[PDB]
Amino acid sequence: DRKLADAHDQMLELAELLTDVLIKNVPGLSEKHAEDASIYMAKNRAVFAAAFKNNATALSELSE
Amino acid sequence: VDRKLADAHDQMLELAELLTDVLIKNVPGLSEKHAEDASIYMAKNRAVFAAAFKNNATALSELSEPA
Repeated sequence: DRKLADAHDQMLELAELLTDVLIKNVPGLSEKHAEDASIYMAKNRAVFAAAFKNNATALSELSE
Repeated sequence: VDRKLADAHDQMLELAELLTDVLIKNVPGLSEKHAEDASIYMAKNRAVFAAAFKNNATALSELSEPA
């Protein structure tokens, strides 16, 4: 419920900071694409966290 | 000492490469060049991104302004 709504708040907040750093640092990248990419990663944060921390092959766990 | 900096830079690349691949497969309309660029950037700041994703989004504040 409310407990689940703040789940998303977390995810959304990260996505938003992310969209910024990317806009700032990838020349030519549109805002929309930056948003889409950030939401995708933020939505998948624990897998990315594990990838960034120790090893890339934790990206395996991404489902598609 | 420097072999470790060699191993780390390699791991940077291997990460940037897998990131590029997951991004072009998952963000429709994202170009290869842009996925590449953003992947290298994150990979070069992997410790700040790991902290961002692990808990506080706010650690991305520690990324300096673009050169």
